[PDB]
Amino acid sequence: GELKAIAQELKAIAKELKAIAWEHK
Amino acid sequence: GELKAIAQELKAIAKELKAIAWEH
Amino acid sequence: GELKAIAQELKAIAKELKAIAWEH
Amino acid sequence: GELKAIAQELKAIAKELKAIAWEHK
Repeated sequence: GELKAIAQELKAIAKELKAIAWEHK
Repeated sequence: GELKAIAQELKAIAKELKAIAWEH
Repeated sequence: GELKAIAQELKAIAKELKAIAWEH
Repeated sequence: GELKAIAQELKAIAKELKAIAWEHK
């Protein structure tokens, strides 16, 4: 449970970092 | 640039944590 | 702003993973 | 071992995100 939830959270963070990278372009 | 590399690393880490979760 | 909030979250996650590592 | 190494890596990532946040200021 916990490690799968953390894994999903890291993917959510990764998606947001790509959004910020684009905003930064 | 670096933010997209960090994002790719975090996706790779997510994959590894799912594997560890099953072990556990 | 958001990058510093994400950094704080990642430090919190790091703390939790250390706890899980001991369990396992 | 592995989860402690990942934890250290997430702290390393967090430090770099703060560096990028500052560069963005």
